[PDB]
Amino acid sequence: EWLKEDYKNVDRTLALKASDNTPQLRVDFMFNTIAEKPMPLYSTPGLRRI
Amino acid sequence: EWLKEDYKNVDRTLALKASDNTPQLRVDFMFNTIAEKPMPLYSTPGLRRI
Repeated sequence: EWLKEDYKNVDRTLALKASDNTPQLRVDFMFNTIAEKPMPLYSTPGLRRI
Repeated sequence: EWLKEDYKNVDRTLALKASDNTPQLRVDFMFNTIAEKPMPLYSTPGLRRI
């Protein structure tokens, strides 16, 4: 329990506290992936083999 | 009947006769063929055309 990080030490430096249920952080994440996958370029109905 | 080959002339030279139902010959045949055939390389189920 002692070894875990503590959000209350940062919390006394904030104008709006998390003890007041204001989240300490607001983050925007943008992911860009290039995936080379074992799929056809477009998946169009109809089969090559019967 | 006379013109046919006769196994009995060879047979008197053999330690175990064919008249005793010992075959005169025991042969091992090994065949290696390269066949170029009008078949697909592997025959895998499913058809190209419907």
